[PDB]
Amino acid sequence: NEKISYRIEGPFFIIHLINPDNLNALEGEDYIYLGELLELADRNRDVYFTIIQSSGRFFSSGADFKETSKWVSNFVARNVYVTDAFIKHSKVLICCLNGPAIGLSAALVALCDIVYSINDKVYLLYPFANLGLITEGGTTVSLPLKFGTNTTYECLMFNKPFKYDIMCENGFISKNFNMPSSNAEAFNAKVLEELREKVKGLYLPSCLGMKKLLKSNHIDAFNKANSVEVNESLKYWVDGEPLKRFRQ
Amino acid sequence: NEKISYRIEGPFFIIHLINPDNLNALEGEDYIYLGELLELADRNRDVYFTIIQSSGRFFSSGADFKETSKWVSNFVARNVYVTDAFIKHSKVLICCLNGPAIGLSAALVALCDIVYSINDKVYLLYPFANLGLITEGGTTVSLPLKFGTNTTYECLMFNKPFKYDIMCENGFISKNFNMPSSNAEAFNAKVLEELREKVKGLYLPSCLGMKKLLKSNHIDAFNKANSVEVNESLKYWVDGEPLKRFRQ
Amino acid sequence: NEKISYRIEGPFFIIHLINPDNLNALEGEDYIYLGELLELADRNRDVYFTIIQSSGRFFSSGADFKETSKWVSNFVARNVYVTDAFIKHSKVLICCLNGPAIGLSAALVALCDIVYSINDKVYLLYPFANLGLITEGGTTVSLPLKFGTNTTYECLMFNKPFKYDIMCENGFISKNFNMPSSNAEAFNAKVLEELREKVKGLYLPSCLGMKKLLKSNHIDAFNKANSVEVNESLKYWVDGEPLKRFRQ
Amino acid sequence: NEKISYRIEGPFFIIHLINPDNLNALEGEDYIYLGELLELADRNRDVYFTIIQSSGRFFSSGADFKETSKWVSNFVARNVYVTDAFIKHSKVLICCLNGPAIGLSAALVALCDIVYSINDKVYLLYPFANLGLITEGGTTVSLPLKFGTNTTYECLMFNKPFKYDIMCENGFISKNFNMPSSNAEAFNAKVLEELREKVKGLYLPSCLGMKKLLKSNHIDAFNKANSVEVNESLKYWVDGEPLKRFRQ
Amino acid sequence: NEKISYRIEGPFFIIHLINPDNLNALEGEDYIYLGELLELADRNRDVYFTIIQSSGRFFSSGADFKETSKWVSNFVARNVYVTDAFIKHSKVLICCLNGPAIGLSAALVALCDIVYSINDKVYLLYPFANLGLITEGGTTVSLPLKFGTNTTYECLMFNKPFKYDIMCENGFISKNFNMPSSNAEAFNAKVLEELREKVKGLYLPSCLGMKKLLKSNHIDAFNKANSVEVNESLKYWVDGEPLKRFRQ
Amino acid sequence: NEKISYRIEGPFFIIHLINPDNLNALEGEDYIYLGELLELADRNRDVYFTIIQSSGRFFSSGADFKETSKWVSNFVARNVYVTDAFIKHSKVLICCLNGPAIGLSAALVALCDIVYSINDKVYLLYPFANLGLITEGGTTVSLPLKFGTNTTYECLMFNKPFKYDIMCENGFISKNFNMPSSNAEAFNAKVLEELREKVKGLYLPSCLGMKKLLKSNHIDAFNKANSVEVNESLKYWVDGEPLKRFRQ
Repeated sequence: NEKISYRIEGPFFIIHLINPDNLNALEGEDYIYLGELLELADRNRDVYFTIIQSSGRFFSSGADFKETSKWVSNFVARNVYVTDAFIKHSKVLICCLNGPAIGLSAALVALCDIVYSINDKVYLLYPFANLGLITEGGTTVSLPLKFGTNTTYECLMFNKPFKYDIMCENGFISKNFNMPSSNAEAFNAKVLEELREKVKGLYLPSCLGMKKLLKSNHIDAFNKANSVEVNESLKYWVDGEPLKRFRQ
Repeated sequence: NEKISYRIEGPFFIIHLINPDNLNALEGEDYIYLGELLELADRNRDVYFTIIQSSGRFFSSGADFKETSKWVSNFVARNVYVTDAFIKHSKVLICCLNGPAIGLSAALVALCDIVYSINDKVYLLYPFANLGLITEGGTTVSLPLKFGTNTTYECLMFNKPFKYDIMCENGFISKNFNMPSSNAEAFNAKVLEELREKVKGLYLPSCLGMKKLLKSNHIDAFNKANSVEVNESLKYWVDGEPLKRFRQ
Repeated sequence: NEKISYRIEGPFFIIHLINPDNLNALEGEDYIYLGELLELADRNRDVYFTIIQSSGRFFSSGADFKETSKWVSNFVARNVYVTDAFIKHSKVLICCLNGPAIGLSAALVALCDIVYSINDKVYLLYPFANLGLITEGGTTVSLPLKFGTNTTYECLMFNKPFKYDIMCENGFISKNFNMPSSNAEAFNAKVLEELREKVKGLYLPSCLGMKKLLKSNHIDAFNKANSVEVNESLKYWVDGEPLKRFRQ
Repeated sequence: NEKISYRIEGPFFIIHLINPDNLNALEGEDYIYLGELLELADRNRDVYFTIIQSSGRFFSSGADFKETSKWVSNFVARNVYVTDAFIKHSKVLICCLNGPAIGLSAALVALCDIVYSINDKVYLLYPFANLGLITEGGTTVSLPLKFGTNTTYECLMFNKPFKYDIMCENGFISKNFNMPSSNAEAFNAKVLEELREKVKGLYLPSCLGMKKLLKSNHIDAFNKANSVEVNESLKYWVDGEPLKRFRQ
Repeated sequence: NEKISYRIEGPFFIIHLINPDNLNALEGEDYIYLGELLELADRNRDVYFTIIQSSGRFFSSGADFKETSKWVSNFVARNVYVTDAFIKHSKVLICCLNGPAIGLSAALVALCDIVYSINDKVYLLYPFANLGLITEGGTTVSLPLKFGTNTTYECLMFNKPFKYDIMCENGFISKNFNMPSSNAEAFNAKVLEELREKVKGLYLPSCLGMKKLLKSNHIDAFNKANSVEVNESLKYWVDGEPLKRFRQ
Repeated sequence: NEKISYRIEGPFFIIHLINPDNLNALEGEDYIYLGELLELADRNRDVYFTIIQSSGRFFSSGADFKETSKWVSNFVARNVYVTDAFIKHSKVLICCLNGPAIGLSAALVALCDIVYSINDKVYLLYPFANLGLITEGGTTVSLPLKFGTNTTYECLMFNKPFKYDIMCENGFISKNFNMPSSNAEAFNAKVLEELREKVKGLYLPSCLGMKKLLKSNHIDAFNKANSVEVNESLKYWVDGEPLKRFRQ
């Protein structure tokens, strides 16, 4: 994979989206590859934190679109697989949001444990109602969990973004670094610099043990949502609305 | 019914409380009639949104009070029936709060998916402790859900209002229109004007499909709360405190 | 017990931590004694509210540390017993936070129904990662419940405090009294003065009936967390990290 | 109460239905009194077993029937109260079935932990379909639990008895004493004689501790069934079929 | 449809498999049609019982088998749809087993409320292990429910039939009519004759109300099993074993 | 380990208790070793079935008994560990019961998927009430599951065996081989001979996939029971009754 790299640095397994010209739009194979990277981090006994970083002005613009058209099975299969990988990951997942995230990639940002923002222009957009689709990526559970049920209905029902002010009002962002959007590279490195200082002295297996207990609060709900989001969308695909709108 | 009207406008089924002289206080039969209206909206395949609007300076002052006194069975039966109608409604429920809401009618505002406020003087009051009663209308679940558990205890235990500032601090209000309280009529129409613009372009069945999945997060808890609130209150009624206080 | 007193005043059972020179650090026996006091309040049919108050500049600095070293069984047994007492208490629990609370005593502050703060310097610290331990005191559930899941991960994973600003942003504090930290005594009395005015007129059994229904939302999760936090920590103790760090 | 006596004998609290001329038919007040007896046994720290015994040829023929007709509230309230008493009882409940049991009293036989039969003519009958009613006494859960789901549908749907052969095929009866039906008195005493021999040597608190864990398998289902059976029947009563049939 | 007829007779909606030459083997469209018939019975306010009857010596031999081979999606979609129809049916489902039932059709026999057998040669066979498949039709839940967990493992793991003796030992069969296998027609009519006599006198809405409460014991488990059986099989199909074995 | 051997034969991982002179009584270390063997079988991708076989006239007489007396922690820790290993095992567990099994080893027989008996003299005994203890090994759930709730109370409350006739009446035994008790060796080999014939032709991964779905019916209940049995017993140990009785 050329759009995504990774490396390990002490207890940190770092994943980097490096396709800024295309606003880190991702195809099915990029979402599989992201899931396999989380599997590799999850099985590395030296890794304690899995940091997701991107590049350019967008974190990611979401799915990249270019009866063989039954090609929606590999689409649906790639969404489930990468969602399930984020849900079950046992290492502390940290998103460095260097700009907006849209669709599935915004769904994965909502599954990370901790989120840092480059500046106040970040936003998350879930345009399901505009694509003739329904919740995906576990957002049925993660959005009301992290932004509250009334705010989630306003955004999802009317295809409106979860903006910075909403994200701060809910504690979704742990720290805003207030850096220009023209340098994700420097924001990425300053998050890693603060992280290296904050882990000093700590017993790192305690982070994983607390995460394991923390995750048991909503883990069944998340696995259930992953399966019913997919079950429920099938008729939307059979009707064909998404296909038309996806041709746009 | 003379206190409540309704009409349909494209995908919007609009319900209007139109008894401003009495601060849209409602009797048992008005709460049944409200439940039947939601049933009619729920079965209309053209309706996607059910908008609740009122009139005057109050959204509603709550229940209107004027062994045949075993008249508390029709009271308890009307609360359950209208709560159950809000809980199971499948269309997007939107409250236009044109002023304060008290009691059962404040419980129903907390069951809507989205809430807009006329101005910063709105408040929700649940004076159960002052009437010798306990939670009703599903507020056992909806209040800690939408306002947080510590804030819910402060308000409920001490008969204190959930005011505007608390509502905004929790994202309970999606938009404050900042209009005078002397014209609910203009606020009602401006909410409908914004709604007509926000649905343009959207695939409306996607709104209902996301709501169906969203509602499965807490639907069992809500149905359970509706039944145990009623079970639990019966001894309060047998003791007779509410009867005395309701005579006041 | 010399470090903790109690008294009853109308419907209020008042518990007072009175060891300000040692920052109300508590040993195992002080945590048992606190649990027994809650049992006494819980069985007193005249008590409706259980108020916890402290003294000095700290609410409490947490556990006081001075194969008989299998002394961690009485440690683990005292944490479970006092957590279980806070979880199942049927009277309205109110914490008067006169300064910071750390560890188990910060876990118990998060189990109270209502919390008042002396001033904006209060904070809650859970330094599990720094002691080679994991969540305790039901904080697996109470922290994400009251502060949100992303904020809880930032604080717990990196041994960072839940400060005043975070507490207000989540409605954790019902009222800040903005008094100097040199007089907890006057803050304690002004909370009791406001409480005596707010209960006037109310039907006090309604407070307990609403609390009983309110508590059934998360009571199983809390009991489960109390048991799995303890189950899960045992290997941390068998490995011996906490023992070393506790020697510091 | 003249129809029911009780006594304590070592670890055994013995309850005896002593109205053989009327086939131990019970009224609402007899079912309350039975519930209060179980409360007395449950709070006696010397009792470990609660033995229910009757007299004559029937264990019990069920409910004794002789807008004040809203007399069905005390009916429904007495069924719930005595069912809830059997469900939550913490001592080992043992039924000595000296003949057939019908209706609510057959529902209570199905809530005992252990059942002995006088001879092969015993049967349990639940004639809900013949009275225009639905399951009661927790039989929604206890019948499929103890007799299997297909057999429960045959009996309940067609108002057919659960006979001895069905009871033995499911292990419902621990021992048949094969005594004439003209002497319940001797069967009652021989059950007590065997019981006194079987408890010898045993650690009696172990019986209660195993029962507490055993009961947590279905206790929520039983409490839920008690509440929804009652909720669901209300419309049957509002329609008036049972009233007519109960006049027969 | 030529392989399946139906008719209504008082409160009985009768469905009849009438393809004895082919041992009432069914294709996908026959399983859809069976589901639609149950929908028609379920919405008929005069029907209280839905009786399933067949013809000839077999009740049914199961699925009839004669990248377009992605034809397994319509296969999987037809199994889910007809299972879901049996699970949610609100009328009393009664199977008249006139001979053996194999596969999906044996799964549907295990979802009926009541089962009558023509004679002791009936058996149910679930040859999942022999087709490279896993449980289907809700048999993950219905088999351990109705035959016990150890017996279910013996049969399923080793592709062995649930025979008559096993069915009687578990109360799966309510009545064996002991008629020759050369006349299903007479057995069908004698079941209907007994049914007409057993409903006399009964309040038929009481049958449906008891079924509604009875079904809430395992309805979530059944819906869950229907969805995870399908989710889990997909990799068996991707591997291709079933395809090979289905070519046999 | 000298008391237990194992070997692999095609898809069968065979475990053999080979201490007939001591009636295959087991110590803590033998129960750990049994758990580790199940781990080895569980991770072997060639094994599909885990067969447990013993020797002599008893399958096993249970635990072998010969403040350091706080030796009950290693006792309790060994019971949990080996129970958890049986609960989570993913391969088909088959017990060859060559005679009676008592205590923990009888608890493990009740956790196997399939059980074969040498002859009609086998029995299972759980003498918790006679040792001043409570349910262990997951028997809180497995006994009512496999023998029914009333029969379980008779046996457990009165320290009476689950005998062959009770085992057959519940389908607990899939096949009785009716061989003398003086040759377990020949019974062991004839079970393996039948097993080798029954797996022929089958798709072996289908056995594991059906087991995975089958086990999700009660797996949470089993894990919960393992943890609360242990939590609940601790006070029995603190009181000291078991210690006294274990000295006997």
